[PDB]
Amino acid sequence: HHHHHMTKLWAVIPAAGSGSRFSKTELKQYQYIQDATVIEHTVKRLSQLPLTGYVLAIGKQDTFASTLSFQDKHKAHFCNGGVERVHSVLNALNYLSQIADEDDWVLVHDAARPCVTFECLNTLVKNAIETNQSAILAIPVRDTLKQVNQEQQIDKTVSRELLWQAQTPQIAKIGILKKAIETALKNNLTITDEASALESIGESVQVVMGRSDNIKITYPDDLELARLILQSQ
Amino acid sequence: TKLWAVIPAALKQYQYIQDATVIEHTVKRLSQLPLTGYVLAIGKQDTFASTLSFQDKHKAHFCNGGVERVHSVLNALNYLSQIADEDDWVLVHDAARPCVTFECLNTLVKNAIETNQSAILAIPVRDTLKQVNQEQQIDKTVSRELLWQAQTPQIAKIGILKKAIETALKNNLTITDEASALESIGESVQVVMGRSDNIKITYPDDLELARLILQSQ
Repeated sequence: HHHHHMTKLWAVIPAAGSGSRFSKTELKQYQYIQDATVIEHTVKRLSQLPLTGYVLAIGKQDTFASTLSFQDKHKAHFCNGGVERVHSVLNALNYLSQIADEDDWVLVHDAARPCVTFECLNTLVKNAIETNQSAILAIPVRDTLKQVNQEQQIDKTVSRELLWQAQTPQIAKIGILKKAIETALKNNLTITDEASALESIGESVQVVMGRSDNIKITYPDDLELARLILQSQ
Repeated sequence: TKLWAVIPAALKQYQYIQDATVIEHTVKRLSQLPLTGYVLAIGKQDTFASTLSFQDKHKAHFCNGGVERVHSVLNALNYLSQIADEDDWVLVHDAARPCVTFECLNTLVKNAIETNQSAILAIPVRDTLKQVNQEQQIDKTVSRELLWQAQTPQIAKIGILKKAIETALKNNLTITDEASALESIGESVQVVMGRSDNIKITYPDDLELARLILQSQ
């Protein structure tokens, strides 16, 4: 039986790569916004949900994350990440499988998205739990899409009809998502987000409207903009 | 060679970001270029655009907009054709993109002049794309390979872009942006790196985000 009244929520924050403290480029999730790292902000935001626990899948050489003063640290778990994000997610799901029920829900969320709103989190969770189906935050594509060649010239316009930009969190039941990722990897599929793995095994995934301000800190000015967004929230 | 701007404006553009409307912010940002003039294509019943204090008013022009954005642009190009040379450059820019940076504008203009060819600001697609049905269920993931999100300005010579739009419309070709009209007549269009924060204000909450972007810059 997979449809239950009693529900538990878990969060997973996946990293990619070794996370060595001696790399020349700083990881965006460990840059500071005021007095805490981006990932501390992200954990604090997700912790506004009724989480039973959260799992950070961190690089094998990352000795930094476990030392941080996370919100609700008593709910914090740490496991080994993988080469790619999907591998880190699978590791965390294998970890969760031994401390949680397969029919518990897990929210997989980008470490570098600290500005996702509590309202959006609530709607996503509410939607998934009620429909008993997986869901993601996403927003419609608003820009005209162009296919561009190696010489930076436009080849042609590409239709944007019915296209959405996926955001995170992406929420699904632990056992279902773990099986989706295992199967997709075993079929040598290219997996980008959890939804793409669920889609590969015929699981329905519902889109819940995200926000433009649910930015993934990537570019140089994104740190400051995220600071301003968090301050406005 | 002179530089002109066209803003199809026929509404989020009359929404406020602090003490000015979105379109005023956009005009002020574009006005940092050495423009000879800029043209706002407005609705025939629009008396509001006349109650705005636009940066560099002496260079402001107003013409009738059209049904669709491409018609507003074509109208503005026909207007510009009577005050400018056909080989002058025109930047067509969304009224609802007030956060485009001066650096990006300068790079776009420079690229166009050096290559002697049309160009647009654009950024690579970084998010995973989903095809979504009317019931908000995902159908499938769509490859983002070689895909860029077109932004504005989109820059071309007045005569060439006018002809392109004119050719596409007499031939019933689907047109979206200026790049798509130039595509219809085989003109090459180069992409110039834009910015993720060159947002096109679409939803009410985008006004707040645009406010913060302008401040974050």
